[PDB]
Parts: sequence; C-alpha cells; structure tokens
Amino acid sequence: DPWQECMDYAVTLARQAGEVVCEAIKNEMNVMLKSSPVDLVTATDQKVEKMLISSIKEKYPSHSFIGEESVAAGEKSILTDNPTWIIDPIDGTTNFVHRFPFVAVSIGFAVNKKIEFGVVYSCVEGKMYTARKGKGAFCNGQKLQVSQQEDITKSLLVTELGSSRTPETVRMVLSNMEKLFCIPVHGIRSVGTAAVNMCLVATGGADAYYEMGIHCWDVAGAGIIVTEAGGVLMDVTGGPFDLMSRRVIAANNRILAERIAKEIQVIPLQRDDED
Amino acid sequence: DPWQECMDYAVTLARQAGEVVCEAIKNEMNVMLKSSPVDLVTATDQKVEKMLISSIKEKYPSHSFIGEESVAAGEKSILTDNPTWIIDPIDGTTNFVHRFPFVAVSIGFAVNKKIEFGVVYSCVEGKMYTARKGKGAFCNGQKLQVSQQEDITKSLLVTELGSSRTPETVRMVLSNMEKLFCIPVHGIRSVGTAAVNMCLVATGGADAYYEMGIHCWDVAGAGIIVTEAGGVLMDVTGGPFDLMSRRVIAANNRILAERIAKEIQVIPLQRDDED
Ligand SMILES: CC(Oc1ccc(O)cc1)(P(=O)(O)O)P(=O)(O)O
Ligand SMILES: CC(Oc1ccc(O)cc1)(P(=O)(O)O)P(=O)(O)O
Ligand SMILES: [Mn+2]
Ligand SMILES: [Mn+2]
Ligand SMILES: [Mn+2]
Ligand SMILES: [Mn+2]
Ligand SMILES: [Mn+2]
Ligand SMILES: [Mn+2]
Ligand SMILES: [Mn+2]
Repeated sequence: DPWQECMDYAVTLARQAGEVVCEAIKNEMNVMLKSSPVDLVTATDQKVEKMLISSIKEKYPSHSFIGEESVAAGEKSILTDNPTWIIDPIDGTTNFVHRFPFVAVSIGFAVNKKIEFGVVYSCVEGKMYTARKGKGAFCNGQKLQVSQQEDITKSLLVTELGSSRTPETVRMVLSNMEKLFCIPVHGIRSVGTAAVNMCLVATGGADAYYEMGIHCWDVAGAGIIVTEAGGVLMDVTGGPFDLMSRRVIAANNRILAERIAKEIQVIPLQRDDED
Repeated sequence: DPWQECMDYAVTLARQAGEVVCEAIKNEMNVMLKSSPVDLVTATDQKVEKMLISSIKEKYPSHSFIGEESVAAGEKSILTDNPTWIIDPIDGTTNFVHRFPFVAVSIGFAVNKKIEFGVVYSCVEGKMYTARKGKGAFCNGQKLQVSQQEDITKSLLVTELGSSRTPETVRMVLSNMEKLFCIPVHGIRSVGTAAVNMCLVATGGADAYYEMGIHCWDVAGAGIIVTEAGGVLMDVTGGPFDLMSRRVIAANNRILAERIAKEIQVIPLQRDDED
C-alpha cells in the first residue's frame, strides 16, 4: 500500500471537514438552488470543498481533482491516469438543510482511473468509513463485512427517489421500486445520501443499494468500501461498473446484484465524462 | 404529578429492554413469520414484551396492556379508560433482522383513552426520547422542538412502503408518494420504524411523517413526543387523530399536515378495535 500516507491524510481532512459540517448543521441555513427547486446547496458545501482542495494541493501539488461544487463552477469531470481526488464536500445536501442526521464528506482517490482508497465520514453520526485496495473496509475500528444473503426475497434494499421531478422519470423510478418491492423483498430504505447508503451495504445492515442519477463523486469514496467489505459494484444493466455512467448497483454479492438488474428499466442520463 | 412515577419506571424498563435488543441484534436469530413472509418477528420481541408486561404488572397490578406480540398471541386491542401501557417491544423488526441500525422500544401510557406519557428508545443509536403531557419532549435530556417550515415545497417527509405486497395496495401507496413527491417536496426518507420516523419529526430533522397501516402500539409512544415538541397529530382525512384507526399524519404544524392529507387517497384497513 504505497498510498497509505495519502489515505491517512484524507482521513484527517475528512474529519476536519466533518467538524465544519457539524457546526454548520446547528446554525441558520441560507438555502440556495442549483438546477431546480430540489437541487440544493449552501455556502458550507463550497467552503468545505475549497478547504479540501487547497489542503490537498499544498501536500500533493501534482494531483488532480474532481469536486461536485468545482464542477458546478465550470471544472471538468474527466478522469485521467494522474492521481485524482474525487470529492463530495457534503453528500446529502437536502438532509443537511433539514438537519436530517445523515450527511457525509466523501473522498475517493483514483490512480490509473482505478480507485485505490475511499473515505466517507458520516459526520452527525461520527462514523469514519474507510477502505484501501487489498486492506479491508472499516468503520471506527470495526472491520466491515457485507451480508451473506443470496435470496432476494429475504433482502433489504436501499435506494432513493432522485432529484428529478419530471413525471415520466418519477413514474419509471417508482415502477422499478414497485417491481423490486413485489418480488417481494423484505423492504426498501432511504437515508438520503448515496455514500451512506453504500456504507450501510458495506456494514451488512442492508443487502444492496441501487440508484440511477448519481454522479462520480457520489460513489467514488464508498464503492471501494463496499468491495473491500466483500461486496460488488455493477451497472444497473449487470454490465461493469463505470464511475461516470450515472448508474450503480452496490451489493453484498453478484446473485442479488444481477437479480436487481433484471427489474431495473434504465432511464436516459448524461454521463459525467461527456458534454 | 400522579403519573411521573410510572413514567420514571417506564424509562428504566425501556432502557433495560433496549440493552437486550442491542445485544441480540449482534447475535444469531430465529426469524419467524406472522401473517406473511414479510411480517417478521424474532424471539427477542417475545422475550422483551414478556419482561416489560411482567415488570409493569408487579409494580402496577391494576393496570391494563396492549402489547403487539400479546395481541398476536390472542389478546384484545381495546383501549378502556383504565391506565393502559401500549407496548411495541421492537419497532423495526425487519430492520432488526437485517441489523439495519434503527430499532426502538416504544411505550405509550394512556389514562381515560388519552396518552399521558410516551417513551421511545432508539436502541442502537442510544437515544432515549420522552415526553409527559404538558412538560415538553426530550432526547437524552435535551429539549426538542419541531421545525418551523410551513412551505410544503421546502419540506422533507418520512414514510414507509408498508407490510402489504397486494398489487392494488402497493400501487396506491406509491401513487400517494408520487403525488406528494411531485408537489414537489424536497424529499422522502424511510428509516424503517414508525416510532423513530415520528421522533425524527419531533427533533425537527424531518418536517412530517405519514403512514396508513400502522397499529396503535406504533404511534402511542411517539405521538405525544411529537406534540410536546410543538407538532400535531391528525388523521389522513385531515380530521382528528384516532389511535385505533391505522392511520397517522405526525407533522411540525397543521399547515403541512393538512396539505399532505389533501394528496392522500385512503387505503381500506381493519381498525385495531375491529375483528
Ligand atoms: C444530490 C447529491 O448527492 C446525492 C446523490 C444520491 C443520493 O441518493 C443522495 C444524495 P448532494 O448534493 O451531494 O446531496 P449530488 O452530489 O448528486 O448533487
Ligand atoms: C411493522 C411493525 O412496526 C412498524 C410500523 C410501521 C413502520 O413504518 C415500521 C414498522 P414492527 O414489527 O414493530 O417492526 P408493527 O408493529 O406494525 O407490526
Ligand atoms: Mn448536489
Ligand atoms: Mn454534495
Ligand atoms: Mn452527493
Ligand atoms: Mn410486527
Ligand atoms: Mn414491533
Ligand atoms: Mn411496530
Ligand atoms: Mn417560506
């Protein structure tokens, strides 16, 4: 693990950022909009992202960045082979402005376009999720393992309704949920952050997560936490996972993942690596 | 206060039960079915309820009970004027079976058919929610207050899909969710327990909860926590909350509650005081 120093620095930065987010979640909210009345942001997201990028630049000036709010400011979401930090300063902005207690700082680190480590700090909970390729996944000193469940009819899934309110899109998201729900599955849960939903699969508390519409910074930190806990990532088609494709299944195993893929009708989405 | 001693004792019992649940969620389980393959129970539910009822009976032998698993064993869900303990030994049985970290012990105490106090212990989180009529609502000794939000388009709701897998029922649950979602609201969350969903409204972290299909023991502990935090309970018709009706809206205020009620199509259900 030659990236141990980098990950340990990422953990300290995530904890620092988490403290900023915790302080801000107790204070007055000035909610701002991005593309729609349900695509939210605050000054805290922007402050935290700028702190993270400037701190990483100081120690690792040759590295590259992909950050949610930097992309909103016009930066590109193109992943080269160069070591790259893929940052979501606050995953769960809707939760944050409501003080719903699942908000995370997410950092994924890629080399040769492959994730080498991931850090997800659920900062109201004070849960530091981490994983390094080949070294396992952890939450606050506890090594993580996905569940063993291979029977979809005894599974607990996690998903979210999405940021679209387009009637045809909402109908397809609800149809997909209906089809899975009526297999049946034991249930479906929604805590409101992609990174925390995925970390819940890594812990074994849920058996699988799926969503269409995520961005690369939503899944770059948590994906490796799922796989180092023994899980799998794939596209909702069953095809290989792609960070820039807007789609993911993060599951305990390929049996549940492929069974979920068989019920998901795909919605058209703009890739993060294209204009 | 003639019921503060009962409340103090209820808190002690809820914490004791919660410690049993906490230990059991880490261990092997015997997962059993009740009315269907998605209506679950474990031996821990049954053990905890028997402990709670035997403990209350020894200290208050003239009091009555309505306990979830005792009703499953043939006891009646009739609420008289006699002091009555309305118990859910484990709210979130599906979550418990999956180790999804939101499970609660719920105790509501009614006199003359009106709730006088409520205790909800979210076991895995270690959060003790309490409220006595006229005395405020608390979480781990800290006073709670519902959110101020009166604009439904800036609200965060909590709800659940339900225990039914009947196609017509599921379609109606999802249609109700679609209508609210597309008002729009900011989002919908699902942590998997009625009592914890309601306590999230009492804290202000969510603006409102609604569900059809709950039972009296799901809402008897948490309802008073919502109202002592400054919120409201209502039927999905917009009318008075009815503890045995299977339906609830628990909101920060009447503006959001009535707006939610306007979108809900009522699902037919057998009342808890019907056979
Ligand atoms: C909506 C955002 O993140 C997600 C993604 C998927 C979810 O289920 C929840 C939150 P958020 O702003 O980070 O809160 P995104 O980064 O995609 O704009
Ligand atoms: C399903 C049960 O309670 C609920 C009720 C409503 C929910 O949204 C979640 C759990 P649970 O067994 O307590 O988990 P019920 O007491 O109704 O059988
Ligand atoms: Mn965003
Ligand atoms: Mn974000
Ligand atoms: Mn995000
Ligand atoms: Mn039950
Ligand atoms: Mn129960
Ligand atoms: Mn219950
Ligand atoms: Mn307003």
